[PDB]
Amino acid sequence: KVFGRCELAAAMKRHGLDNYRGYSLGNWVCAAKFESNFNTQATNRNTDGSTDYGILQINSRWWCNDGRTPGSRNLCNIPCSALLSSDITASVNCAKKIVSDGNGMNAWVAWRNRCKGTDVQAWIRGCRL
Ligand SMILES: [Cl-]
Ligand SMILES: [Cl-]
Ligand SMILES: [Cl-]
Ligand SMILES: [Cl-]
Ligand SMILES: [Cl-]
Ligand code: NA
Repeated sequence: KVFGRCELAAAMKRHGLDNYRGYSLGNWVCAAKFESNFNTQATNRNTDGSTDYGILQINSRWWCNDGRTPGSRNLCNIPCSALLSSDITASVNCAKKIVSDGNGMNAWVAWRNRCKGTDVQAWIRGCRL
């Protein structure tokens, strides 16, 4: 499913991402934009052989099991396929664990490079929330 901007903002808020670990809703929507273009079904292979899955491009090296990432962990205790659902619950739950890991949203390279320090509020402007 390809979410609308305000539609995703709303779903993220319902699942408790707004101001989660101090990251306003705009930061999350911005990350999703650059990670997946709001496409739940986005996948991308990393150089190291791991793969990134879903609207927030969660990496199989640490966070989910895909059965083909040597030496990896599954710290969210889920099959990576669950992260491709049109239901974002799994993705949000896993993101909460990631962003709590020590480095905050810097875990997402695209957030660091593209969202951090910018006018992230623009991402939720005009949304009924
Ligand atoms: Cl957009
Ligand atoms: Cl915001
Ligand atoms: Cl594996
Ligand atoms: Cl599994
Ligand atoms: Cl980047
Ligand atoms: Na894994």
